[PDB]
Amino acid sequence: KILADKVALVTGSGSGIGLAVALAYGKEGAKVVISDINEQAGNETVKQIESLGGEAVFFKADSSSPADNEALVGYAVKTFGRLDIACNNAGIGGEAALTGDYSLDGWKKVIDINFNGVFYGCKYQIEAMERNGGGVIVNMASIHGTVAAPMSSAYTSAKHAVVGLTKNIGAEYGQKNIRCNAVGPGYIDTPLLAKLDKEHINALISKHPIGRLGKAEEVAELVLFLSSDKSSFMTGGYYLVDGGYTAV
Amino acid sequence: KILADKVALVTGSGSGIGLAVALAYGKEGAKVVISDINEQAGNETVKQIESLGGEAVFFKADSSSPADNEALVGYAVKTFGRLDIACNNAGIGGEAALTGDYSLDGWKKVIDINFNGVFYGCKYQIEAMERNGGGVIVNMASIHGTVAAPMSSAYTSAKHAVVGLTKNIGAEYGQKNIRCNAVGPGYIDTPLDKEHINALISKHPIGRLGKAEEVAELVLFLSSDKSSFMTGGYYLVDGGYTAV
Amino acid sequence: KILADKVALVTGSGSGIGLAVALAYGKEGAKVVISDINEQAGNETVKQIESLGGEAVFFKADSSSPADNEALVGYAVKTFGRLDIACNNAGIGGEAALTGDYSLDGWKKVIDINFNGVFYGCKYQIEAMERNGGGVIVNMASIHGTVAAPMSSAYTSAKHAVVGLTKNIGAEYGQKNIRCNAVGPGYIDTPLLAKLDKEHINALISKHPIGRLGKAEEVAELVLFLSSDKSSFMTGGYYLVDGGYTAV
Amino acid sequence: KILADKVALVTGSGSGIGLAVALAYGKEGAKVVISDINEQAGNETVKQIESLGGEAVFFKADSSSPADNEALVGYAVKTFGRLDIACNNAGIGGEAALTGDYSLDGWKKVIDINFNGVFYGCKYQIEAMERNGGGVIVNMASIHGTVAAPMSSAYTSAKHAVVGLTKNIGAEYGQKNIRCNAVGPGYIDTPLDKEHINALISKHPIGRLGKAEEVAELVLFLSSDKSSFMTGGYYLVDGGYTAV
Repeated sequence: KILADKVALVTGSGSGIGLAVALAYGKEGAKVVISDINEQAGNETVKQIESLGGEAVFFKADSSSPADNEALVGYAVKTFGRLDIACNNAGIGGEAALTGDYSLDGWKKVIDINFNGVFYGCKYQIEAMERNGGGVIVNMASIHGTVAAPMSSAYTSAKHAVVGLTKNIGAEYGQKNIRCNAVGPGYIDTPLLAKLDKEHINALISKHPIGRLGKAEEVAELVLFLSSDKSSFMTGGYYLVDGGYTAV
Repeated sequence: KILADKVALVTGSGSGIGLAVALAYGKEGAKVVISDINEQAGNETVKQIESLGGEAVFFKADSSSPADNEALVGYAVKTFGRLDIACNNAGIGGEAALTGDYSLDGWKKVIDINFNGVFYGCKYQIEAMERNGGGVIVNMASIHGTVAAPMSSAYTSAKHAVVGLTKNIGAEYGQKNIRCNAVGPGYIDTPLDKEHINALISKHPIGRLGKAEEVAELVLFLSSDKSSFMTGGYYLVDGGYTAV
Repeated sequence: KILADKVALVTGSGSGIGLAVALAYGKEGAKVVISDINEQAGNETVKQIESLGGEAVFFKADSSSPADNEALVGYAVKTFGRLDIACNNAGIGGEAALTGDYSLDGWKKVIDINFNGVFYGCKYQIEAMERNGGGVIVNMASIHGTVAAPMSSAYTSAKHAVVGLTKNIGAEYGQKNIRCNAVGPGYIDTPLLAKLDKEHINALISKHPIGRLGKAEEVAELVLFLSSDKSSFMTGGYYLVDGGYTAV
Repeated sequence: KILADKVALVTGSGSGIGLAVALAYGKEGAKVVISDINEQAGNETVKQIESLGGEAVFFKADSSSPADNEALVGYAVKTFGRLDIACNNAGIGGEAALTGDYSLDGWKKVIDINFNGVFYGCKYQIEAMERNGGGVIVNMASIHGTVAAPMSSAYTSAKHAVVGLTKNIGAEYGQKNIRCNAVGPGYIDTPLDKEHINALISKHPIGRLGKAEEVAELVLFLSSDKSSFMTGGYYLVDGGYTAV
């Protein structure tokens, strides 16, 4: 079990990628701290991890709140005694509008969850990791941390910002045994995306050279790698899992 | 004069790069709206432009405020009839602290000015430009839109965001005649350990810091018709800093 | 005239981008050395520059030959006394085939012209520039120095290589007053492209957010900027002129 | 074992990263074809894999030669029936010289091995993989696939080319079940001024050189089914070198 004896935190873990990451961490022997805004979805992730022989607890948190982030890390350390791994995954897509039409409130919402909340998580995670000898952070970015998503300027700007924060943490903590890397998924099959029409879906698929959407499990494999000791010389990096989207 | 009859706005144009940009715009025939949080500096830029025979007005604004950004553009269009060019330059360096030690208030201040404020500027600039058949935006980013600045995580994060916003605007408004590009300066001579200065210079293969005027030349090019096929791009002016 | 008293060299200047660059240099008061494989096309560029009040000479060269590159630079220095500016523009598109199907001879041809020939030009240009106090090189890359061109692996690989060579020269000669930058055009209207069918052309246009192909003149503006003293703090850089192609 | 029953080739697997990759492949159940210009080193890798209970054969090849690359793949398919995985690792550092001083022969040698030879490998690997329903390629690039290495222009140019080739293969064969990704190592401990060594280490924020085994772990991941949605990508393993 590649994460035996480690304590890992996953934000936004009630569904999608966050769920798959939590399951992967659980399967590899980490004690997992699940966090999400939705308690029923969070408790379900815990049940699923336990049913597969893992260990997990849930802590409700608004990832945009500094205080909630601090309390989440505090809860992990109280419950399991340390924090080794954090996957900063909580994120929203935001409204769709051209930049000039983008609402002020809708902008703020996306920036506060997708970017400021990642910083607040990192800040308090770092504090715990420095106390317990170091640790590993995986920030969830997106293809849109390097290429535009028309009608989604806030999302693109926020995910770019997560890449910059990542480089900064990796550079600053290189000799303090904290590694930090960012993952950039392409479009991944969600229920949301089933809600999208079928012409929008085919248009999305056409933009992936591999000729399909990704699965949450495939993103979680790369997160697991970057969370483990296998990636010991990797820090400050951005790693695409996009089916070739950004290669063209 | 390559910007003759164009109306141009520059935020944070009381000093440094923003001043150099405003002087470049003024010298090439634009009507220039100067904005800065500091009235004395801003008024001084106007005078220097006027002294060279250009046209310029000052409007005091806090670039972190949506309302001030909207009022700045509104003032440009009221004063001169239209908005053709905008350079989003206003920004702060912020506190120096490791990410884990970065204060909550200091983080918010840097993000609000350097990230959110550029968006608020772009938003209202775009709105005005679309009324007049289009325009050109230059966002001021930094080398730290692509590489780390240890002790300045908020600045680095915000400058990365500016690059992303730029890509989005350029991609979205390609067929609506609004171009948007970002400039990435290296370290520029502005008014500090000798050892710190020498460490900075050692990181620039060209072997010296840049001058504000050298940054402004690229901004000017990107603001003119000469750059007509360039949009959504990030353009370094860094003495080789990011090449190594 | 922003290039008054400068001596500039443009390879592949008999047509397209190379032609537009030569005209721009000529208009801005440079003494221009035109080089191309085709002498009628080269002499025509000279005539055009002269007709607009400029000064120019032609020297036939195979840009893939080290000896021809050395002789070209030698001719510039003999004719006009120095070399200040070089635009390395000679290039072929190559055959279209998947990588696994790409011919060995067709690979070699594209690598030798588009990449090795750029190095041979740079080498001999640098030698002259160091003698006359420094200089400025513009290497012509392409969008395909950063993103894939399916069916054109040799072209993509070569243009990537030109970007790396550029960074290397800029880094090495930073304190020796030689600047080197690369330009990355998107798809530009040529006669070739008129030869392409109309569905291929529309497909190309759809990949440019600006919603048209570029013009050779628009590429030449950026080359002119990067050749001039206006770009004095820019070196080792790659600068896109692609209508937004690489932004998405 | 995550590569059980897979057939894998590694060029330049007599030493350094290539050896570490071959050992990783062997330990995870692959049948491994070792290739190197040096028979003694290559045969030694085979023995170390065998000693661990893996399966491996050696084939001597000059990675700059199209014919040798074709014969290496042909040997893998003849020996084991198929080719599933290839790691293109063989490369040289080349002469140390400023671009303007770089010898014509030394330039050609580096480009032929580090650029052309990777293509010749990929070409024949692709051909074999398509016969057996697909496969996975990992090209070994370097940090110098994105940033300069002063005095090593040929190496930097070639490593950039490898990144480009990788993007192309990944984009072209997306629906043909061939994935291709590139790995970008920082400086790795291999058998030289102390001052030169300390200068190298100072350029890695992690504060040390990497180990070959740490590079091989990323290659292994990218060669396995775990990386099933990853293609056309460039993946750094650099202790933060390119982050600053």
